[PDB]
Parts: sequence; C-alpha cells; structure tokens
Amino acid sequence: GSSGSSGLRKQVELLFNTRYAKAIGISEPVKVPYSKFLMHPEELFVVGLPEGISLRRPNCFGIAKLRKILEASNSIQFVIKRPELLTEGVKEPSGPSSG
Repeated sequence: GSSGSSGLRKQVELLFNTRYAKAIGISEPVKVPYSKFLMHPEELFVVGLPEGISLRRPNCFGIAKLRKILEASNSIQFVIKRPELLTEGVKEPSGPSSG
C-alpha cells in the first residue's frame, strides 16, 4: 500500500469475523467459513457490502476496496440462512460386507 502496508486486511478480518459473531449471536469476532459462503452464496452471504464488492478473502481485494468494505462495516452484515452447511466434513463410504 502507498505509504504503509495494507493493514486493512487485519481490519477487514475483524469486520467479517466480528459480523459473523452476530450471525452466531456472538459478541467477539469469529472465523468466517468463506467456502461455506462461497459454495453456498444463496444460503450464507453478506449484505450491506459496497458496490463491486462481495464476500472473499481480505487480500484478493484492493486497498481501495478493503477500505470501502471497512467503510461499509456498519452496513455490512453476515446473514445466515443455512448454518447446517457450516457443519460439514468428509466421511468414508459404507461397504457391502466384510470377510
């Protein structure tokens, strides 16, 4: 960043994380399962975001953008539709029989 470093990233994180908390009824900032919101943008998304900006890692974006978001923090909001997505993982397939 011009004259300094893109310290927004850290800020953004707090914003997103913080926002998420409210999405989970938490007071402190929590991690944001981007993927969950990525693979499930219809279920998990963010509202209030500025123009030409969405939900993504606070790095791919540009300082200007980062700021915008930070500027639209109060506006920003992590709306949850299907939290069941958050809780997901990988498992092994069941076999026919053993022996």
